[PDB]
Parts: sequence; structure tokens; C-alpha cells
Amino acid sequence: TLLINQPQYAWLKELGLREENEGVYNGSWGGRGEVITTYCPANNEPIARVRQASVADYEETVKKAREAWKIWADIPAPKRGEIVRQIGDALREKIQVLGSLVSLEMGKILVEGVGEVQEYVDICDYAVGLSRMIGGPILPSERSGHALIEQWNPVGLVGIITAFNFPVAVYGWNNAIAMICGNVCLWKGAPTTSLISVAVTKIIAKVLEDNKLPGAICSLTCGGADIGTAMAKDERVNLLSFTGSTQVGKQVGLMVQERFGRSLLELGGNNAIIAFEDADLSLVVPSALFAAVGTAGQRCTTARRLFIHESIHDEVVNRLKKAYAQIRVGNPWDPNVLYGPLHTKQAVSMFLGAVEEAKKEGGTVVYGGKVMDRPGNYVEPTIVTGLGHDASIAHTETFAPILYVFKFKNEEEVFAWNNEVKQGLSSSIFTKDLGRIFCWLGPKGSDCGIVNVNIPTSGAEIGGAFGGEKHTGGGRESGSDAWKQYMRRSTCTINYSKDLPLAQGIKFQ
Amino acid sequence: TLLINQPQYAWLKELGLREENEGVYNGSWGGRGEVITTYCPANNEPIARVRQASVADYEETVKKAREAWKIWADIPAPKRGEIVRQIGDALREKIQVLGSLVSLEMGKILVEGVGEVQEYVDICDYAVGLSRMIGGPILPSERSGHALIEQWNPVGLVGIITAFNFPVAVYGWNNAIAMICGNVCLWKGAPTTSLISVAVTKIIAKVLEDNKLPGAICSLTCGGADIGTAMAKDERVNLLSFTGSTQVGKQVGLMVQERFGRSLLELGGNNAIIAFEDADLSLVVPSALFAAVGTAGQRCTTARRLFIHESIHDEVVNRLKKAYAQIRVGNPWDPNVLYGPLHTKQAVSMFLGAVEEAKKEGGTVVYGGKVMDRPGNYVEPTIVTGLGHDASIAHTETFAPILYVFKFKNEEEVFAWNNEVKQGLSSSIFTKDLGRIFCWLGPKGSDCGIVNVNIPTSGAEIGGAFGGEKHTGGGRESGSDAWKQYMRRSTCTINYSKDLPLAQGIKFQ
Amino acid sequence: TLLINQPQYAWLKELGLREENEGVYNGSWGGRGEVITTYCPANNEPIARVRQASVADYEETVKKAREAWKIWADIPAPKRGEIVRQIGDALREKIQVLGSLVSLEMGKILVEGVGEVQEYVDICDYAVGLSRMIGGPILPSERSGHALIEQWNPVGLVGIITAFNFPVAVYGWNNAIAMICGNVCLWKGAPTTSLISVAVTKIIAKVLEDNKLPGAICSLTCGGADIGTAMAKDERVNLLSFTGSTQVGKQVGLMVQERFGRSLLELGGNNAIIAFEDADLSLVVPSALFAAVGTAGQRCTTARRLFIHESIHDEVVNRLKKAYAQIRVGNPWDPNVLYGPLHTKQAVSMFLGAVEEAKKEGGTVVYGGKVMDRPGNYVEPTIVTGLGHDASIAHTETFAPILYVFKFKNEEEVFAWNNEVKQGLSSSIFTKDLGRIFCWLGPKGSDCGIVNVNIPTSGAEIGGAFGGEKHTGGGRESGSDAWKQYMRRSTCTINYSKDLPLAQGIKFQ
Amino acid sequence: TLLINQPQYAWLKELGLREENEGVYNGSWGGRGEVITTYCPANNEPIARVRQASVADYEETVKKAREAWKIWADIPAPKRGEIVRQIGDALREKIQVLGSLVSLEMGKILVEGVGEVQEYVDICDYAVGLSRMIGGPILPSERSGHALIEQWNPVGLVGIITAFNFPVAVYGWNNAIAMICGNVCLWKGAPTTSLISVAVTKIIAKVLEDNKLPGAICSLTCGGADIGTAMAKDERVNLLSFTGSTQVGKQVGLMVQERFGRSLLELGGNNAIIAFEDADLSLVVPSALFAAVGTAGQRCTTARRLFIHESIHDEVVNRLKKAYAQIRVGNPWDPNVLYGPLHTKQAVSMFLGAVEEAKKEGGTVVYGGKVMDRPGNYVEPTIVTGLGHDASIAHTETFAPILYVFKFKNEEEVFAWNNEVKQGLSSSIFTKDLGRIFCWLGPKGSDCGIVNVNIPTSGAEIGGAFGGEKHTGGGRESGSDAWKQYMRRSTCTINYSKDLPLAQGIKFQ
Repeated sequence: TLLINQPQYAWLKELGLREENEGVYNGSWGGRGEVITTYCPANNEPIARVRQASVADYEETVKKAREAWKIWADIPAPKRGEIVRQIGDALREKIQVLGSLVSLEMGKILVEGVGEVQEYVDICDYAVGLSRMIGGPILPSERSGHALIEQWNPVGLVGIITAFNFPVAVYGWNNAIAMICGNVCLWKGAPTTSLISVAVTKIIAKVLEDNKLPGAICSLTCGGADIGTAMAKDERVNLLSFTGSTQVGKQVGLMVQERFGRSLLELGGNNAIIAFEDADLSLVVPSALFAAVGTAGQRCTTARRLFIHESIHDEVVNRLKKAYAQIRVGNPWDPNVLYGPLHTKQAVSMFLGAVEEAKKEGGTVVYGGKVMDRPGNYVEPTIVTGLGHDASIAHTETFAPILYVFKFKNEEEVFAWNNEVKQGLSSSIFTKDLGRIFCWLGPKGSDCGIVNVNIPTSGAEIGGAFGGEKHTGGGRESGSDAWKQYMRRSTCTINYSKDLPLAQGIKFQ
Repeated sequence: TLLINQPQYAWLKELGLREENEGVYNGSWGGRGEVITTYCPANNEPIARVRQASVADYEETVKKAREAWKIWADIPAPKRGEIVRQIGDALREKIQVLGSLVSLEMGKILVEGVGEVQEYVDICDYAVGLSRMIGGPILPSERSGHALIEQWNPVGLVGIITAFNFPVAVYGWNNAIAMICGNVCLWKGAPTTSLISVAVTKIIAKVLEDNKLPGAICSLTCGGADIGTAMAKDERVNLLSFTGSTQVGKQVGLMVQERFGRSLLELGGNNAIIAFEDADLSLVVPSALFAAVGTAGQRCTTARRLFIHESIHDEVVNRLKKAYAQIRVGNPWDPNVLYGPLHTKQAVSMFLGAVEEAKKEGGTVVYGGKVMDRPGNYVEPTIVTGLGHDASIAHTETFAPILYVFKFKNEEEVFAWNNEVKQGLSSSIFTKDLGRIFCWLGPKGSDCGIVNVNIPTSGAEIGGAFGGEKHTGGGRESGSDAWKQYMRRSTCTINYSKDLPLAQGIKFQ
Repeated sequence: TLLINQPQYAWLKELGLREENEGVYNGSWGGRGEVITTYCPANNEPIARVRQASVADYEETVKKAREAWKIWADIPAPKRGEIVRQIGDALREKIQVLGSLVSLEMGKILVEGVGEVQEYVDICDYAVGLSRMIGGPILPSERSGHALIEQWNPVGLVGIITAFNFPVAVYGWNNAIAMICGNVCLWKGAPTTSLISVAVTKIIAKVLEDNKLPGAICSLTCGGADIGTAMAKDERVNLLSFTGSTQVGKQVGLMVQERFGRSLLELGGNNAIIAFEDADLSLVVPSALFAAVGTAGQRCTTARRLFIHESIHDEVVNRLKKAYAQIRVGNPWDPNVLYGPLHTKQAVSMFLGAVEEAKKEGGTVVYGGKVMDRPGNYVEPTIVTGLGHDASIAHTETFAPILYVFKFKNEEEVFAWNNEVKQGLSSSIFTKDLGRIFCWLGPKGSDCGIVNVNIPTSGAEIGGAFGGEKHTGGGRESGSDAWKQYMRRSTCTINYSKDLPLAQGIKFQ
Repeated sequence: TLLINQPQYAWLKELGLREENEGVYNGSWGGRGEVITTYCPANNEPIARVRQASVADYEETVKKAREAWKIWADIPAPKRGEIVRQIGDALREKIQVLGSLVSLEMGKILVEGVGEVQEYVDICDYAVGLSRMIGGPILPSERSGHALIEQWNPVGLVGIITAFNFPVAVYGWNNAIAMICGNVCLWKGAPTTSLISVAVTKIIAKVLEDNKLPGAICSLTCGGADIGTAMAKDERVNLLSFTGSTQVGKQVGLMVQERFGRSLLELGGNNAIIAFEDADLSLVVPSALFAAVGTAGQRCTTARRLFIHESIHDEVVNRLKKAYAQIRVGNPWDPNVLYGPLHTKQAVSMFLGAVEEAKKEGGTVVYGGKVMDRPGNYVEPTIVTGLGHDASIAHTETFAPILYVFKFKNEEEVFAWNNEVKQGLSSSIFTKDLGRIFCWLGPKGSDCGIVNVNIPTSGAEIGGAFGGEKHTGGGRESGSDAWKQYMRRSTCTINYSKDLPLAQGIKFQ
């Protein structure tokens, strides 16, 4: 029987969720595609069902979204910001129940589910101010009697494909920014977090309807690769923001490139922490532990490589092991719990595949490496030593809590090992050395999109642009001038003079 | 006999050119690939020869450039700016002969040959100032005792593939900007302007050598599709700036996307001028004439579609006819000449094919449409009326002076008509109406990268970013924050505090 | 008897006002100075009393504010934004009653009273986003091994002196921006809007105290010329933002300059509307009326000079007269009322003095010019023709609804007449001419801080910096980078290298 | 006999200098005021004469400058940059002889005179790029059918009063920036560097005349306090940039404030170097020596206070003593000299008063403190220990090479001691501590406009804005957005719509 029909989970009804939910919204709710059941990874119990989008559902939604864009693009940006402010408020009112659904359906611990909604709330309030700021410079033209202005305008329909592991915030970052930039949005979330997508869409849809705006401004078409592939090939999707694996993201980038679309890619990570000999080990150990095992190691910014200077390597590994053993495991909604399950059974199989591969490639499991004998998709957070920094399994992103630990001696080689992988998302050094810090930040430092000092690989806030380089895709979200990806630039020269161009010897009238 | 061996053209030697020239420069000059002879399009006479790059040359040059980047990225940006200033001055010293070579080898008139070099001089001087400005904001972190900074660092090796029609300036825009941004450059020019590429490279090579810097910072590998494709597939080329046809540019963009490189695409145009009923006809006629037939219609920003309100359509056509007849044809280096030959004979075949196609699709040739009976690749500048705006040949970019004239009645439909094509480079309206002007600049206006008012489609200066949308590729060059395409952004969080992370109940030491 | 003691006005109690109110807040409420009773200008009845600050109150408050700054400056800018966001919400909950108090005590109509509070709400929401954005660039140092960063830090204590006519918004702009910029504030409002200052401070005080923050971050010392002068002479007031008359503002500016403090001066206006022969008269006539008679002509941005091209002068005046006769007068809190009373009985006398002066200088009163025979400080909105543009009374700011009308012929002279006065606040032309518009916006155009086109002199929103030039004082508030006046810039060079400076022949160790 | 009349000084003629030089330039050369003779401070020999400005000279020049502004304000900013580029080139051609004039007439060593001219050349090249960038944002209006633009226009006439100690660079910074910003300039240099002012003006005047531009764009009126005071009282001088003593600068600021002009104040410094126990002493000692005795201690950024941690105080003082003993004294034009004379005999007298006062206030002269018994104005570079950090003489700026040395123990008090003085120009700490460095850069760190780390107080480059806080005046020169002080901002709202304002119940026609 479904969890939503059990009294313990009656709070789901506060999100407007029922036994079977419509997975398409374009101003009206529907869903004529395949019905999907999503499961709680903490006990493998079914929660509720979502009717996904058919092709006809998708077609109607895209058409309705583009119609609504005619209205929405004419609303002054500060007024679009007001809507996004109200979206932030509607999220605040539901932050507890929504964060509980993230914990239930995705499986991260409750504070992180609530934290994910706080991120959406925060980006909305940031985007309110940005909505009075976006634009380009008025530049001095070299031409007398001419103006030169750089204009920014919405691209139109922004498709937003998101991953299971941040089922609210990632969409939130794209939605708040794309909306103030005058775009309509079409959301296709990960199938295994369909309820989260539906619940978020209901909160947003109420704000739009209360403001007598066409609901298709924030359209939703739940679906899998079928719908995702349509969006990547669809010329009507002016910007396709894809957050997901590098493997899938590469094909989406090619499909969008084929049709001269815009893509914003947020792909895989293989993030390293480097602890130098002068590092505060009382900061290194907890920073590494929490960055490696947080979210059961299923963050794009999870620390998956730990380089320790040889002088302190054994002590850090030993202190890390003694700390890992104190990780409190339980239901991700239960208090004091720090560690929940992997998102799917398949991830557990991939976890076990990686551990064996690390063993064959010469690595030693000094902690973990096994499934936990309990309901749900629980695996032990795992520490592997002795692999070469160039081991193939170390260069792969295994979206599971496995930390590969390496020795190093000198600064130049270990920056190179950080940069040698194909991923380019997050990175961190722990050190007190002022010259080393700025070398790390400089042209011979880390090649990642996020380059941190004395804070782990998940250190990131709304203020800055978030994203990676190389196989991480190159897109940026949230802060700085990331909004420019959601708009088109035009360089506009206006002749307001009476001057006529030189006749150049031709006799005009 | 080669033009370089005739006393009449001995000025070529002031650029360091000889009978047979090395087309590979990486600090040394060489070239083991095919020897190409380029011809003067004004008389189809051979000028001189250039030995192109073989694969071994390309491999050697990329290795040397990437080594030199280690040196060049360590040079403080303002000092790189000093280098670019010296390059600008070196171009000043050769501006006359180099413009003559552009006129001789490419075929544009001398004033534009000189003007193209001046643009490079100008963009150098701009980059001198920019070299003290590039960077990102210090942002106020939400975390006490942390700094949040946005860093920009060079991408590394910037490959630069350029087209025949602006064989100095396009490279120049990419070189000056990529260089102050700390990148090394690898140039593959159009095969038919191989002498221009060698001449420019020699000018830069002396400046680098005088500053005791590795010449491979501005490397040259002359070649055709073979070398161009290698750059598009080469993981060592961090950014590939490609200027050329949409057809070729699309394949470059896919190859770069396939390997998760960066591309900067500057592809084709199909640029429209719209003359409204209130336009100043004394501005419309010369603006349209010079924009349509300039550079024999071989600018990416050439006016290829002219929309005129019905009330003034016949008068504007008649005045354009009276003006076209006065276009002075001759050798592009001859004094007072306004119109030279097409770049190749193949271009003439495309011209005649387009004219014949337009007549077959119902258009009327009211001026031109014929070859000129003289040496070189000379065709008559051509005006075509009576085609429907949706005619297939009107929607294709034929790189020749063919101006298709259409009637319109209303603002909305003609804005739709500007936007209905696949190209998205330049656009112009001519009008006095204030509200129309701002609609053109707004979200329901022109969808192009250059959006002009009372100035034709070639109105652009270095102060602003230059580039197009849709099938024009989305890249930007020169002004505004175009320099960011030449760098990688990192969002850097620095914990300078002694604060430790929350223990969350785990007992650390 | 006091209005607050009559049941008709018991809503005053919803703002926490009582018969006698404390006019000092520094974390504690007090007031040992003079007790002032403020009056409703619509009926000359007393409203309630306020105990103003003694010298000892001011001394104690400044000390408490600077101690509070030590805590407040340590709060990360985004979290200060969160406090400001909450101030915005608290103002929302009180917007109706607070605007009603503005109408009651100051005398502007209700929609402008609520609009003034909405302005404070809007700038707060803006300041939330800005709080993640304020800062400077990281610049590329010319020195190898050096970083060059521009830092921004709070100035410390921002004193805020405000005028009667915007008793909420002006303070709001300064408070929201100063607060996220890490400053503490000291407010001295106009004595005749003391209840408004008390009421606003109570709303702010609750948010600060609810967040366990020292109340002195938003300190209040109600008082007149005494307290303002002390603030202007007090070295502990790092920035004094003064809004008021040019006469007082000039003395405030000199006192602050004497002590090498910072001032932000928002002084008097003498704002002109220019209607050209091509202007849309159906837009001009209402624009002038609402800008001239709005707030009974007591906005700093009120239209006080109307230049009409001679061809349309008689018609525009005739149409204005026909419209003026329909202006509805009444209690400013009554919904049909468009026109309320002048702020004081003295202001009424000044109205009469100016009118008599206009007649003495040769002007003709073609509409209005008299007090209205009703209770309160009601005067007829007045139109004066025939004065020379250089007439002494026309160059004076009379804070009353008197519109001086002038003929003009040429564009250059009427721009000159816009600029010939000492005030430099706001300016408007109404025209369709593209060249004239950009000339107006250009260096030979309007010399004012607000330069409007086809919208009157009160056209302004928070997105932009608000303020004037010349005797208007030069300060700026609200939008763009106006925040920089509330912070101090430092240009910071960090040598992180191991490099030692040249010995220059000296033997070091 | 005049130095210029001796063959040994025939090089002065390369600057166009003669026996008696006209000290007024406004397109014509003149000078009816008093004839001043300037002397070489190394030997008190007269160099040549300058005819200073009478009042009538000044009056005619301001009028000619403002007339020239009408032409200059119409020239596109990029083209004004081209003028400044050419100024940069003309300075390049004369850098050696001009630098020799700086050493001869002002008295700093040859490398610094030449370096001073290089600084002017550099800011020109920078301003060339800036001239295509200056301007404001296009903002998203909250009003449908409205544009919101921030425009910047020249202020008009920029008066520039400069000090003796940087008689070329300071003017150059203001001139390069003021000119690209569309202002004309009126220069009054220090009387005792009049020949330098004329030599510079001659170089600029040639560039203007070769470009057929009115010479009054860069006017020169040589004179003393009288001409200086007239500029500060003159309503026609829209911005007065003043570089000089705090004493004089305070009166300049008050006079400018009195007439609601703009002032840009660059006043005195009392700059501290702080050495923490973890400092690289091999970096500290030379840094301290060169920053304290450079330019005979007559830089505004000269290190005048040295704070050393008690653990290392005696060692740093001893090592500094041993380094002072090796400072090479001689004629500033001798290439082996490091230390030349003070600028005037009065400076020597002030030096002696300071040394005596330091003794009277309890300090011990551990090195120097005496006049040198030799021709010219030579004093010994001086180190004073034992004074309390609050001794009055240490809080005074004595423009002489006197270094006051103090002990400190903790970080909080030494930051307070850096900040306790009235001056706020430059500041430096030497340390490796990451947290201490960012505290220094933060809100509880240095209160100065220049805040340096492991580089002395004279560390600044044109890329950043240069200037101080508190009694240093608050102005900024050169980099960042310093250009904005030379222009006026306008916030411009343009209604381009057909929309009419709500009638609010009035029946219009």
C-alpha cells in the first residue's frame, strides 16, 4: 500500500499530493503518458503515483508556454521580480512539508531537504533585486550623433532538466533567474523525484494563478529520456539547462548544438580535497568527512578524492576512520540522523561495482565497502587507500560515498593531479600558506569552476555563479552574471543625428 | 610569372614576403605541407606561394604553443597589454603595405584594406586599457570569516580559424583580446589569404622576439579543412574561435562540443534593412547602397534583404537604381575605386546561380545580375524586386552583392520577417518613430546580435561585443565583456577564520 | 483635544502611538528634550505629542550606535540583507495604517501616503539582492606575485536628516542601503512629521529586537535645528545624509566639510517641463497638472516651470485651466481627493507671498492664486503666465502649487532656460523628435540629475540613483551604485610572493 | 647666472624651455603676472624664469577654456581617447629630458623623475581603452513602455591644482581621465615646479595644435595661492581637483562647497607600516627603508610611522640603522644617487622643527636628525624611537624623511593606532597570517584608501583608484571608476509609449 495512504504520511496532503497525481501543468493539469510510481529509498516503499507527459501533452505544453511568453515578456522586469518574490514566500510557507518530501522521496537528511528549499527561497529574494538591475552598458560611440547600447532580452522558452539529487534547488536556481529575465520555463525533473517536481509546481502554479498570469510560464512535463530528448531537439526550446550526468549531458549538448540552440550544462564532478602539511587537521578531518559522506555522497560537489601530504597522511586517514565510525545512520527524516540511503537500488549495485574495481586496481578498503544489512538502499561510507592517483576508477564519477585517498609530496604535482581528471566542478585546498593559496587561485592553480580554501568542495552560496569546466559542462547558475545565459545580447547603434553618410562621389537626390 | 617577381609589386617585400613563404610559425618558420599559390582576384594572376602545415607541423606547433603558455600566463596582464600595444604600433608602421596586400590577395578596395588593419590597431589600443581591468567582483559572503571572489584565468590555447573576407581584423580581434587574457593563440587562416596570414604573423613575430618572448604565443599553421578539423577535434585547443560559413561552423561546433571544448562561432548573416514610411530617404538610399554593395557584398554584415514600406518602395528602388549605376568599378587598389571583384570564381558561380534562382522564383532583376566582361571575378551589383519575403533564395546567404527588395505594410509583420530566417547577425530599421525604435530594441523586436536604428547593417565598433544569434553561432568578439569567452571563471570561497565546522555530535580530536 | 484621543482616529494606536510618545530610540526609548505637539494640516487640530531628544539623549544615542556598529559590521552583508527583508515585511503589514498617518500628519493624499510606504518596501526588497552584490573588482596587478583588489567597507555611523514632505521614503532609501552596507543609522526627521518618524522607528525597532540585535542600529533622535546641527558637527557621524532646503543644506554641507566628513545632500528643486510643438498634448496636459499640483506642489520634484512652444502656448494654458477647475479638494485621507492641504499655516502665507511677488514682477494669475475658504491649509493650485523666464520669483523654489508658464521658440534657448537656475534636480521635455531627445540627454542638454522624456518631473523609480546637481547638492540615493556613498573604498595590493625588492646597492640581510 | 644659459644644461632646450618662459597657455602663450625664477634644490642655482598669470590672464583663460569645451564636448569619447593616446606618444618622445627636468627643478632622483613621466604615459594608454567604456547601465524600468538609462556627461571645466612633489604624474592622472570624459582642463601647478608645468604644457599644446583643436582644452595658468584661490571660488570651474597639504586643501574644499561646486581632494598622509612577528624581515627592512627615505621622504605615501612587534623591534631598528648608513647621497641627476635634497629650504626648517619636537616629546633620534653641511636642501634621513604612538608630533605630517618607530604587542591595538590619526591615505602590514590579512582588509582593519599587505605604503598602480579617507580628502584618481568624479550622472526615464496617464476623474480634452 502507498505511503501517502498511511496516517504517518498524511502530511503529504498539505502539498496537494494524492494517490495518483497529474504530472503535466501548462495552466491546466494533466498527464496522458505512462504512470510512474516513486519509492522511498529508506524502506523501498511506494509513496504515490504520477501520470507522466505524453507526446501530445508535451506538444500542447510547449505551445501554451510560448503563448504565455508573449504576455510574460511584456511585463516589466521589476514586476516579474515581484512574482518571484511571491514564489519565494509561497515556498517559505511550505518549507517544512516540502523539505520532508525531499527527505522522503529523494532520501537526503531532513536538514538538507529543508536546506534545499531555503536555497530556492533565497535565490528568489536575490532575484527580486536583480530584476531591477539586469541590462548592459550605454557605451560611448565613436560616431558623432550616435548612441551605442547593449540590450538584453529574454531568449523565450527555457527548458530545465534536473537530476534526482537536488530536486528542488537546481530547478529553483534556473526558475527564479530565468523568470526575472523574462523567460517562460518548462520543467522535466528526474522521474524518481516526480512528486517533488509536482509539489513544487503546485506552489508555483498557485502564485501565478493568484496573480492572474498564465500558468504555462512555469510549465511542468514529467517524463524520462523520451521527454528530455524532445526538449534537446526542439527548436522551440530557446535555452535548455541540463543538470545531470556527463554521459547524458554530452548527448544533450550535441543535440542542442545541432540545431544552433543554447544549452546550459551542469554535469558530473570528481572533486578533490588537498590537505597540505601546514593544514589545521582539526579543520581537515570534519571538513573532509562531511564533504565526502554528506547526502550519502550523492552531491555533484561531493569530495571523491582526498590528497593528503605524506607527512600527515596516516594520521588524517586514521582520524577520518575513527570519525566515520561515529556517523549516525537512520531514516533521513529522523532527528540526529546524519546518513541516509542511496537514491536507488541500482546505485547500490554501482557502489559495489566500484569497490571491487578499486580493489582490482590495487586499492585497499580501510573503511566501509559493504551494503548495510537493513531495509532501504543503505551502503557504508567507504575509504579507499593505496590507489594510484591515475587509477581509472578514481577518474570516474561513481555517484556513491567512496572517498579515494592519495599521498603527495609537492605542490606542483598535486595541483596537476587535481586538474588531471576530465571533471572540473569543485576543488579545495587546506593550507595556511598565503603564496600557495593565490597560486591555487591563479592560472597555475585548480582548473575547476569552484576553487575553495579551508572550506570543502560543497562550499558555495547564491551570490556567485555555480558551475564547472571541462566535462562538467561549462554552464553557470544562480549568482554573479549567470543570468546572461538566460538572455540574448544585442549591440545597438542608434543614429539620432541628421548627418548623412559621405556620398563618396556618387550623386544622390 | 608571379606578381611578387614583377618590379611593379616589390612593395610586397616590405612585408617580408618572398616567392615561396613559410606558412608555419611557432618561434621558427617552416612548413612541410602542401604548397599553395594564391591569386589576385582582380586579374587571376599568381602572387606568391606558401608552404602549408603538415600534421607533423601542427603537432609540433601545438606542443610549442602550450609550452609557451606556461611562460605567458605567468606574465602580469598589464604587461601582456604592453605587448599588445607594441603589436598595435607595429601594425601602424606597416598599415599601408598590409592594406595593399589585403586589397591584392583578398580583393577589397584599399581604403577598406587599410581600414581592416586600423581596426586591429584600434582593438590593440583598447586591449591595453582592458588589460588593467579584466577580472571579477569580490562578493560579500554569507559566511562570517570567509571571502568570496570571482576569479578569471586564461583558458590556455585559443585556436583561431578565420574566413577570407576579413583576413586581418577577425584574427586581430581574437588575438588582442585572447592575449591580454593570458592565452596563447594558434591561427589557421583562410587558404586563399595565406599571404596575409604570413605577413601579419611576421609583424607579430618580430614584436614577440624583440620582447624575448616565445613566438609560439602567436602561432600560425596555414592550411585548409584538414588543419581546421584537427583544431576542432584537438583537446589541447581549449577555445576554438571559428569565423566562417554556417555550414562549416556547425560541424566545428559539434566537434568541439563532442570533446567538451569551448567554441566561439561567428557564422553567416542574412542582414535586413527596413525602411519605414517616415524614414529619411536621403539617409536610406546611400546607407542601403553602401551596405549592400560594399566589399562586393562579401561582408558577414552585408545588406542582403531590403524591406521598404509600400508607400515609398518604388521611389527608393528607383533612387537605388540611379545610384547603383554610379558605382565605380576597378582594381581594388586603384584610386577612387568603390567596387572590386568577388574573392573567387566559385563565388561568381554562386552569384549567377542565385540570380537565376531568384528569376525562376519570380523575382525581377531591376539592376545588374550579370558578369562584367573584364579580368578577375567581377559581377554587377544586383537589386532584385518582386520576390516574396519567404522565397528560399532570399532566405539563403549567397556571399555576393544581391539585394532582395520586398514590400511591407505593418511593423509587426516586417519585424517577423526580419526574424523568420535562420541567420541572426545584423539588422537595421530606418525610421523617426520613437516607440517603433524601442520596440525594435525590445523583446518583440529584432532577434539579431546587432540591432541598428538609422544606420545600416555594418554599423559596429570595437567598443561593443560583435556577433550574431541563431545560425550565426552565438559567439561574441571585441568589446563589452566579450573577453570572458577567452577565460575560465572560478567562484572562490576562502575561509580565513579559525572557526571549525559544527561537530554534529561526532567526536573529533 | 488631541486627535489620538478621539475614537474617529483610534487607528493611530495600531502604530503604537499614544498621547505622549518617546522621541528617542537607541535600543531604549526615551526623550528628555522639548515636548512637541504635531498637528493635522487638514483641520489645524493637534494629533499627539513627542518628547524630543535632549543633548544628553543625543550623546547617549550616538555612543550606543557606535557600540552597536561593532556588532553590526561583523554580520555578513547577506544576513544584514535578511534583516532588511524583514523590515520590508513588517512595513507591508502596516502599510495601510502607516500611509494613513502620513496623510494625517503630513497632509498628502492617501494613495501617495501608501505609495511612500510601498517605496520603503520596494527599496528593502532591492537591498536584499544588493547585499549579495556590494563590493569591488579584483583587478590584474602589474606586479608579478601580487593581487590587486578594491574593497568596500562601511563608513560607520550614517546620520539621516529628512524633510517633512517625504517623511518615510527618504529615510527608507537611506536606511535600507546603509544597513546592508554595514552601517548603523541615526535619524533626525522633520519635527512636524515626528509621529511618522516615531511610528516607523517602532516598526524597525521590533524587527531588530526580534532578531536579538541592538536597537541602536536604527537609532532615532527626534529634534529640530539643534539636533541636526550637532549631527553636522559631530565627527562621530561618518556620513550625514541630509534632505532639506538648499539654504539649510548649504550650511550642513559646509559644517561637514569643515571636519572632513562625508555628506550626501539632496536639496531644493526648481523643475521645468518643456513642451515642444510636436508633443502629444493629450499627454502633456495631464502630465503637467499631476506633476504641478501633486502633493499640493510639495514634492522636491514638483513641476514649477512650464515652457511651451509659442505655437501651442495659448492652447496648453487654456487646456490646463479647464483641467485645474476639476481638481477635487478635500481631506487627504478621503478616497476621491486628489488635492490636499499645505503642510503648515506658514506655507499658506508663503503661497500668498509668492503669488503677490509674481504679480509684482509682471505676472498674470490665470488660475488660482488664493487660499480656499475651508478649514485647514488649503490653497488653490495656481498658474502664472507672462513672467520672464529670468524672473526672480521663477528662479526661487516656493514650496507651493504655483506653476510659472513661459513661451519659447528655439530648442537651444529653452534648454538654456532649463539650466539657468541654481537648482539641478529634475527636468522633462515632451517631444517626438529623436535628435532632440538625445541632445537633451547629452552634454549640451539638461544639467539635472533626473532628465526625463515624455514623462513629468516626478518620474523616478528605485532602480536608478536619485538626486540632482548644482544647488541640489549632488548627493544620490536608492539605485545603481548609490550604495558607494555609504561605504569607503580601499585599493588593496597583496604581495603573496616570496620575492624581495631590489637592493639598489644596499647590503641587506 | 641661469643654469639654462650654461652649455651643460643645453638639454633643457629640447623641452622648448628658454631664459624666460610664458606661464599662461590657452591656445596662445602669455603671462602678465609676476616673473618667478625657480631654483635647483640640489645647489640653489636659478634655472630659468616663468611669467605667471595675472588676474586678467586667468579671466581670459577660463573663458577661452569654456569656449573650447563646446567643441571638445561634441567630440566622441573614443576620438578624445585618440588625442590622449597621442599625448602619451609625445610624452614618450621626451621622457628622458622631461624626467631630467623633474630631477633638476623638483629634486627627486633621475629614475623617479623618469618614472613619474612613465606614469603619465601609462595612464594615457589606459584612458585610451577607458574612452570606449565610460558610461552607465540601461536599467529595466518598472514602467511598461519606458526606458531607464543612466547617462554620464562631462562636468565641463576641470580645474587642477597640483603639488610640488609629483609635478608631472598627478596632473597626468587628472588630465588623462578628465579629457576622455569630455572636460577641458585648467592647470595651476606648484610655483616652485613652474618650468615642469610649462614643459608638460608645451608637449600637450603641440598635440592639440597638430590636431587643429583649441589649445584651451589643456590650459595652463601658472601662479600661487591667489590663482589657486580664484579657481576654488570660480563657479565656472565645475570640478576642482586639488593635490596639496591638508591645511590648504581644507580651505579649498570649503570654498568649493560654498558655491556648490565639485571638489576632488588629495591631501596629506601619515602612513604606517606595521611589522608583525611572523613577517619576512628580509622583506620588511628594505620595504621600510625605501618607503621612508624615497624621494627624500616627500611622497604623500611616504612611510612615516613604523609599528614593530616588541619581539622583533630592536632587530628591525638595528637592521634599519645599518641600512640607512648605506644610503647614497648626491646630486639627483647622478645615476648612483639614491637620496637627493628636500624641495625647499623651508622644508629643511620644518624637518628641524619636527626633530626637535620629537626630542621634546620624548623621542630618541637613533639615526640622522641633522642638516647636511653641503649646498642645497639636504637633511639626514631620520629614525625616531621611544615616542608614544599618540605623541602629537607623530600625529603630524612633516613632509620630510623622519620615521617614527613604535612597539606593539597585539593586533587589535596596532590597527587602532594605524587608524587613530586624522590622515587616511596609505597603510601596510607585513605578515603571513591569513586571518590577520583579511581582518586588515575588512571593516575592523585599516581605515585608509590604500591598504597593503607585504608591500610598503607607496605600493599603488594606475589600475586602481588612488586616494585616501578622513583628512586626506576622500577624492580618488586614476583607476577603477575614478572617472565618475569627472562627470555628472543623470538618471533618465524615457516614455516611448502612446500610453496616457490615468485621468483620475478629470475630463481632459
